[PDB]
Amino acid sequence: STLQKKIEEIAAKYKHSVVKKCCYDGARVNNDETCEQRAARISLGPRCIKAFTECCVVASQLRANISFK
Repeated sequence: STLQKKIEEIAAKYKHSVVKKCCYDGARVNNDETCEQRAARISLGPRCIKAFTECCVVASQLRANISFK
């Protein structure tokens, strides 16, 4: 367990943490604007932008395809 391995572990935790935040931010309902419009106002990294956009797009499809067995 080198120092390299411990830092790579922390770095991966940071990225996963960022993605998780950006995703659920995009997953929030926003009826006024499209996902592309909302993500255009994000000045953060491309990692955050992709997480935001994908979750925003997917969240919208899930909300429109919700049913009851």
